Amino acid sequence: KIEQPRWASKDSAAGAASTPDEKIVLEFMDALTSNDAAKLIEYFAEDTMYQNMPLPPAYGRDAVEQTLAGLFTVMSYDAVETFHIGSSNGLVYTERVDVLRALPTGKSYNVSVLGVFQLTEGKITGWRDYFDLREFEEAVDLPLRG
Amino acid sequence: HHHHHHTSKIEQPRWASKDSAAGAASTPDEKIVLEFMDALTSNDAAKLIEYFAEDTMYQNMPLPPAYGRDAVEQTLAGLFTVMSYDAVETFHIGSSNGLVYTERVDVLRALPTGKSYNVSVLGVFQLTEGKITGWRDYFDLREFEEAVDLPLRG
Ligand SMILES: [K+]
Ligand SMILES: [K+]
Ligand code: NI
Ligand code: NI
Repeated sequence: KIEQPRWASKDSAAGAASTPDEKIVLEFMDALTSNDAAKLIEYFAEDTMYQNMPLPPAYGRDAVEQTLAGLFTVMSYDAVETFHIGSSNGLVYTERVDVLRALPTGKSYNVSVLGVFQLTEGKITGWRDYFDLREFEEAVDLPLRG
Repeated sequence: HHHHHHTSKIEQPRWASKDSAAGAASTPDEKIVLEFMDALTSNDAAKLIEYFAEDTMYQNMPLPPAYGRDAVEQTLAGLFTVMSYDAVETFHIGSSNGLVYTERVDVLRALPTGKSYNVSVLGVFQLTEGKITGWRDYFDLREFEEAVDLPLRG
């Protein structure tokens, strides 16, 4: 389960994809729990990028896929609850909670995230997740930045 | 007391759609937010809280939320005690369903240390009747703290 924060909009539509791009992203999200870089990479354009901002950016489609793969080595998504999704000028935004589990220790933690996606022809030409890395490491005892 | 350590210039990221347009206010609420951003460099909580509704909240997600206008101002004012906005740059602004989104860079100075850092922020704003009923900034707190030696957590 994921209880929904008091501050989450009570507009019934703020959770639902409103546009094509948004449907995609929501699906991509749904596909994240596959924990499969090779599968996930599909949503991406050739000319793309990716970054969990506390960590370094990955440019180009195969870097992106490779970063994904390496992450999936120590951790796995158990759940993605997306509270708000919105869009303007070709970028899509998601406020969600990712339930991530750390493979080495088995502990999981509910990470508060706000991501931006850049799409071009339904192709993810960009993906950037903003969150606090430290409280995650501390929770599941899995360091990722020295 | 330490001298003021060298502000770092704001870089246009490889991914920041030049374009912009994409960084311009396309809607009324957006123009409001863009204006609120402008106000932040005033480092004046009194100026800022007048953008808020009574039913409102404020949270830097690595830090505790403030609910209610009264708690919001205490938070804002408290931050301005140890910290100061030198600049804010918004690459991407957008909006749907009553929420505005800003992908921006915050240039902050730690008052006690004189040191400066550029925080990569993605923040979301909820508005109502033209007033901020919610404000949440997402970023990594540790990389900021270490950069300028201002531990804030707890
Ligand atoms: K929506
Ligand atoms: K815009
Ligand atoms: Ni000292
Ligand atoms: Ni000094």
